[PDB]
Amino acid sequence: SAYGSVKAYTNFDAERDALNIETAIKTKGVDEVTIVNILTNRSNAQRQDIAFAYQRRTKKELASALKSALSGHLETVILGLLKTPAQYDASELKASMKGLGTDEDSLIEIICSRTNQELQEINRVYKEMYKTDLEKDIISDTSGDFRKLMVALAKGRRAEDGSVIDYELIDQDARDLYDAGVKRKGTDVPKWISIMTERSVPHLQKVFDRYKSYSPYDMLESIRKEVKGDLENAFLNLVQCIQNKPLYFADRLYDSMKGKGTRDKVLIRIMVSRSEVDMLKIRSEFKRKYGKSLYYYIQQDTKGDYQKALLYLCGGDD
Ligand SMILES: [Ca+2]
Ligand SMILES: [Ca+2]
Repeated sequence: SAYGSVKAYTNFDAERDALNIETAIKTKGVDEVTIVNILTNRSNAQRQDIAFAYQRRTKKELASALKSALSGHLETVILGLLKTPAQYDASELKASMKGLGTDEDSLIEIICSRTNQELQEINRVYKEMYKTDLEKDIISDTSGDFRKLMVALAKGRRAEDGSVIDYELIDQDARDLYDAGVKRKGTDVPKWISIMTERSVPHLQKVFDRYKSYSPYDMLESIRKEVKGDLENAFLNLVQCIQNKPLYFADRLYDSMKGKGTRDKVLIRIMVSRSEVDMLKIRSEFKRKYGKSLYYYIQQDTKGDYQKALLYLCGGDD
């Protein structure tokens, strides 16, 4: 993707990077800025190479030494940046299901936003890591139609974005979602789940637009009237991700910062997991909607080497 904010380092020397990181870790009080300076400016692939080189000579896992050396929010950023995308998501997903007190917000964010390709690797990696399938763990922590929705999405088997646009199916899908929701008493949720999980994203974009032709309310408002709870939250997030994924993340970023304090879990995860996907488009949507940059809000809400790390993931003012 040409829309990430963290690009590969041109002058990449994987051994110099490991050596310098060890020097920085060992020194008194820890040289965080150097640790940050390197990793936030190396691609994930490049951090894998820094990782391999570093273990080849310290006897230690880079992640372990860093988990030791660093603390607080900055620890969370750095250890998340070290994992591959597939591994980072698998572990956030596992933490969302943690205990009985489920973090529906995080589960929803990831499952709703990840592509077929990403979920192929996410499902794979989750098994090797936790010795259970992702689907099994989702079934265990969620129920009702919320579970059905979450499970179907996690299979990552959306139709691929075809060559031919199927306008007949776009129109029928729009009526079907009308007929299953605002037209009828209550809701036919499995029609919603089927349509919204199986069709290509470019297709559903056109469906939700054509849906405005049949329904007094757009899809987002229709969801709000038809359902509630996790199910409603899931659908709302999903329709946002389909319509404008970058805006979706921009809005979640705004939300994590707009009020008192910071929702650091959401902020850190968005900045880490989207840095090499669409952070540029996220930054662009953010600035357009909110009049000020992402960079600026991060700066107001966070401090220290934590703040510097995040700003580097952001990659520019505006
Ligand atoms: Ca209804
Ligand atoms: Ca704030």
